[PDB]
Amino acid sequence: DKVMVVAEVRPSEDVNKVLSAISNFFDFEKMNTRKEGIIDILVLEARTLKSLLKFHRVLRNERILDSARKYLMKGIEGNTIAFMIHKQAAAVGVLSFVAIKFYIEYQNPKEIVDWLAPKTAHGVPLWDNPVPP
Amino acid sequence: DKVMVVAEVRPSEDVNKVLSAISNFFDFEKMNTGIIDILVLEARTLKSLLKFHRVLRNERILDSARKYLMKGIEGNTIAFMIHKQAAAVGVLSFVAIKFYIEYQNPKEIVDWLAPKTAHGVPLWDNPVPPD
Repeated sequence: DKVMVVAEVRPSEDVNKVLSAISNFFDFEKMNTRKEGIIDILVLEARTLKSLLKFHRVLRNERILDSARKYLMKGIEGNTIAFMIHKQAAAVGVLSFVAIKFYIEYQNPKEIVDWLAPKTAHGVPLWDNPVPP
Repeated sequence: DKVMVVAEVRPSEDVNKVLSAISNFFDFEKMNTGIIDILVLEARTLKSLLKFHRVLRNERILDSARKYLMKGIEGNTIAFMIHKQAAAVGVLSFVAIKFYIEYQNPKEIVDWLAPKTAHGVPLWDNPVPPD
């Protein structure tokens, strides 16, 4: 029941700018770094979906719930949801789906899509569920 | 007549790492700066490419450089690119880092930087072209 974000850091990149871009939407708890040549790979993890509260908030402040529901629904596979957001956009405080990789381990994935990406009527959320248990 | 290097600096990149990348092969005399920054570095003397000149010989890639440099000639300019990440780690690999050289006799630049070779050895060793 954890979330994991993976992102690369090339030699011209500043590991702290990548982590800071991710912090905009993810309050990670753990971090290990791995390599694939001259490229570092960040694997960030958190145990609770609460770690995605800032993600929940941005989808609303940006008014892109419509778009987020399709990307998230499409990203469901089994008991996991996987999606990607634009890295540079993220670096400037903007969330845009498409890189920063997100992986969510949860039994009822659908409850996650509805929690942060509800259907909308004229931009207004048709419902506002609490963070899934 | 000048040497100019242009490189992008994305929000996730460190301008210092990109400047260091270029520093491995070029010594700028001045620099200028959507959500992406464009770094423009330039020099007025060809001595600014002495590091480049040294690396092609040390790593013994003269043949490869001549090919890329010669084809890079258009009119009185020479245009070519090198790999950003490779350059960030000190490696010179020809293609995001763009080189633009203005000079009235471009082939001289090429023969200075990348002499034709026979059996892996430079057939000539010209001095840096004037200016």
